[PDB]
Amino acid sequence: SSIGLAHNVTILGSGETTVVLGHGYGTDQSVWKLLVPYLVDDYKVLLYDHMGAGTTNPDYFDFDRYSSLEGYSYDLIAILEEFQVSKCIYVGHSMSSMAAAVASIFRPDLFHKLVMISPTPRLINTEEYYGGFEQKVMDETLRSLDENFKSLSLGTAPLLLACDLESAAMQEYCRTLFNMRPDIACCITRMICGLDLRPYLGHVTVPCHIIQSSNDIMVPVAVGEYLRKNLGGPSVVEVMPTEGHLPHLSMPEVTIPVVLRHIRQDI
Ligand SMILES: [Mg+2]
Ligand SMILES: [Mg+2]
Repeated sequence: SSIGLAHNVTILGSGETTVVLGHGYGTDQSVWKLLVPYLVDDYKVLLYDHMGAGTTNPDYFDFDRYSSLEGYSYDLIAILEEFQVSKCIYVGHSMSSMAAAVASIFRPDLFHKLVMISPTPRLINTEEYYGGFEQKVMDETLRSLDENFKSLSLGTAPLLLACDLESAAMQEYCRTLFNMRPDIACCITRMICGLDLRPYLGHVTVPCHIIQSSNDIMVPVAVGEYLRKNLGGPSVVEVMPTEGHLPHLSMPEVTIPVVLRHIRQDI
């Protein structure tokens, strides 16, 4: 399988229903290592690495394909078809779940529901939409980017994860963050910050479980309610007693039981 190897696909567990696990920026499928053992006896589990992750071949990273989020959506579709999966339960962190939302638009037959950890359709504020970052504030960061990539990559990590440099979560996050090729991570960073999925949320019809931290510098709690009001299908919002943008990594004791509930229960 050329597509399975390029994305380091792993298949665990068994069952009529498949849980697909998609990771966020700067991580890979190993971020799910504490959730997977609670799924394998009741579901088949599919794990894949998004293109551009440190565990994938840099040469495969097409800068135009992955300058728009649906480039990732098409990869997900190709993986699901290759491994004979339909009507899956997709669990995704951050733009991975947004890539699966758009994937569900193209191929509703591939998704039974979406469990979304810290999703946002747009980071930039406008006159009606508070994404958490003013245009001027975001612009004077992206110009920094490759000239000061190390400082931005690591310097924003403690605020993003909301945990210490000595913590295991920060250590594990930086382990995978530091393996990305800088020009790939700048391209992906520039796509996420420039993303505006708001015009298309009404065409997402698959049920969506929106899981949030009560304090996420990247996702204001109102962004979750915005998603819920603008998705075209059913949705539920759960704001966890967590902080940081990667609560499945930094606070698994709270987050994993929440994720399992939304995996097991339908809206
Ligand atoms: Mg071959
Ligand atoms: Mg992300």
